[PDB]
Amino acid sequence: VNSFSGYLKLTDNVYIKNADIVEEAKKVKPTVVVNAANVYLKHGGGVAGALNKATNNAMQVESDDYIATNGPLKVGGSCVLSGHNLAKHCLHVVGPNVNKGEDIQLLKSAYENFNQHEVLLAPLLSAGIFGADPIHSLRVCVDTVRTNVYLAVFDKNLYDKLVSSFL
Ligand SMILES: Cc1c[nH]c2ncnc(NC[C@]3(O)CC[C@H](O)CC3)c12
Ligand SMILES: [Cl-]
Repeated sequence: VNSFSGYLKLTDNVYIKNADIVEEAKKVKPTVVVNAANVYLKHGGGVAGALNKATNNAMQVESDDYIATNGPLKVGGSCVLSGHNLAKHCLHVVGPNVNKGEDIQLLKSAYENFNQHEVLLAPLLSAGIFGADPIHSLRVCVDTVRTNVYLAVFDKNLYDKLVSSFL
């Protein structure tokens, strides 16, 4: 039993809710919140910009030190950093950004990072400003993640389309 509330159960392990991931994290304080990161951990917009804003830019400060030490992530890769005031940890995961020409096949590799964590709060990878089809992202999530994932979908209209089209 966990404290996630109001989710629709899609499969044995995948759950979904119309919610602002920032407000969800603040309420649940999950062990792991997933950020829709880029390889430079520049948290400018989309989910990343919103999460970072909620940390008063502390996520960005920590991220800049991480990059200065380690260099950029790989597309499809991840790193674990602090969750600041939102969660114990933040798993920064880089899905392919279609608006940069990146290979959508890397979306499965991106979701594989979730399997290193027993429970996660997460957005759909590569959705929104990363330009992928969210119906496709949800399908890859369900077919790749085996751990317990609670998906927050900000757009109510999109949430209804994902549910009604889910196979
Ligand atoms: C940007 C943002 C702020 N807070 C959030 N909380 C959860 N997801 C988010 N973004 C991606 C998406 O969920 C996928 C599909 C739709 O195009 C739009 C919403 C955000
Ligand atoms: Cl977005």
